[PDB]
Amino acid sequence: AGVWGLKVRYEGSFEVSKTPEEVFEFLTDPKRFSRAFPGFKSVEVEDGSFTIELRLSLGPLRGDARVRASFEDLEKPSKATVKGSGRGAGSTLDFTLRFAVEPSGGGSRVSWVFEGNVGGLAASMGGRVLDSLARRMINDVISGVKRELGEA
Amino acid sequence: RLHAGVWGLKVRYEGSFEVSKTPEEVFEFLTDPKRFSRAFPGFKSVEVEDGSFTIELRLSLGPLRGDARVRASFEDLEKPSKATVKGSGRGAGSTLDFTLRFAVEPSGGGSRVSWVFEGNVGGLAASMGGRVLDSLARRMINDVISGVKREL
Repeated sequence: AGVWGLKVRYEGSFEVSKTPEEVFEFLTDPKRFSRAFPGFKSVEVEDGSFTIELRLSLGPLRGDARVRASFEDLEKPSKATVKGSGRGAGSTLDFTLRFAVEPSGGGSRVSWVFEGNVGGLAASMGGRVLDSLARRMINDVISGVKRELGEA
Repeated sequence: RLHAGVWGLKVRYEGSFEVSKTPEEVFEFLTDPKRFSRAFPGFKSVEVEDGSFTIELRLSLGPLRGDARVRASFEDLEKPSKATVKGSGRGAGSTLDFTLRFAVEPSGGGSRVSWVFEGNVGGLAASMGGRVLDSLARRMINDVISGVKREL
């Protein structure tokens, strides 16, 4: 026998003009933050847990995908953790996302760490390709966050 | 983009091979780094102290070609049959963190060696498609097993 899967970690931070309270509220409201995702299709929210359906264009990795997740840590207006899984037509993701919001000149800095395990179709693609695709998703989400908050 | 990420490939291989020697003879060989390191193609050096060891290799695998170092320790031991080796390795562009477990059992008078190798691969080895790394990994495994047979 011989088998494999991928482990991934990303970390970063970005700044927005909004107050930490306004930013934390947005980043803990799935109905609002789901619209930051490229290819957003729908969201369901209850009891701190949510599922987002997306159309992926990312792509060798394409088509409908579903992310199901729950808040764990949730300390207003400064820190949150989300744990969940993602599925497309042939791939799996299990992940943890931790973020912090701090005052930054009356604006906010959002700092974040994503860790995940990827299985299925995608586990073959190798890190150079997957990094390209992951960076597209991250940039699109962060741009979406800035857009939905009314930055610029 | 103030974000960065890294990908690692988690791999598991399992196998068995037979050898024309007694379990005690095979087990002694497989627990003496001065003996078993010679099984590695590209072997340059091994230094032992006690139950812990550092091997330096010239790899020619590869895309994966160059100087490599592994530092490992025997972590579990059952003096005719079983052992565990845990360690880590690096070249100029890739990393490895691994556990190898083996059992030396009797068979046909002689012995059979059954083993499981689990690795987290980083860097260049992880950036390539998982399918390319798999072919290289099994090539190395085959060359090492051949080297074991030769040395014995």
